[PDB]
Formats: sequence, structure tokens, C-alpha cells
Amino acid sequence: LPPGWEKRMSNGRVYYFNHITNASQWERPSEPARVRCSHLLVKHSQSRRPSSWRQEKITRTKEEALELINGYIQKIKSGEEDFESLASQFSDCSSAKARGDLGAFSRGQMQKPFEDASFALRTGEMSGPVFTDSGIHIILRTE
Repeated sequence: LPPGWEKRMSNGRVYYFNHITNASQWERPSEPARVRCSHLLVKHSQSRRPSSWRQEKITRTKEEALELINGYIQKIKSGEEDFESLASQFSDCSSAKARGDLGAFSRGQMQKPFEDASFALRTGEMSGPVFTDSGIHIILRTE
């Protein structure tokens, strides 16, 4: 299995988990010097900057932020909503203006957990919930 991936079991059901991106999937999954990623961020009261373009004062708890993230992940995987659309609407990051696109970056430029998840993703792959000082993210590697 690729880097970070391991075969796991959840309620008698076998699935695959990536310890670096926190991504979980039913399908068997089988580094770049720079990657391009988009992201959807959900901040909470403990974010370093508990404020965003969509909310003067972020008051949701981290637990609530995680629930929202899991909801966005589920809707994207179901196919009822696309990452782009959700990011432009609910991301607490100003990159929402660019449909969540962050452009290209190298290691040492983003917060460590976001960076590690980003470089462990293969092109087109989406991470699971990723935690940083900014809040909780869903990351999509586009390049």
C-alpha cells in the first residue's frame, strides 16, 4: 500500500485509512517537490483567528467544527455537492473567493499538519479531517 495507507476494519467492514491525510475509503488505494491544493476550512472558538469573512465571531466548538467537516466530506463523497461549491460557500478561509484554491506550494510554507497531508495526497485525492492552529481542513490536491 502507498505511504501512510493501512487496511483497517470499522464495524466488521474492511476499509483503508491513511494516517497522514486522515482519509478513509472502501476502495484499496492501490513525494512531489511541489503541489497545488484547494481547501475548505472550518474554524472554531479555539482557532488562532476565531473570525472569518462569513462570521465576525466564530463561536462553534471544535467538536461542532469536526461535525461540519464530516458532513461536508460525506456530501462530497455522495456526489450531491462538489468540493468547489462547498468551499466557496462555507470555508472560513479567504481562499473561498478562489473556490478554496491556494495555488502551488512547497514544504515549509504551510502549517506542518496541512503540509504533511498535502504532500501525502496523490493528484485528485481529498484528505479526511486535518487539524491545524487555524481550525479543521478538508484538502483537495489538484496538481
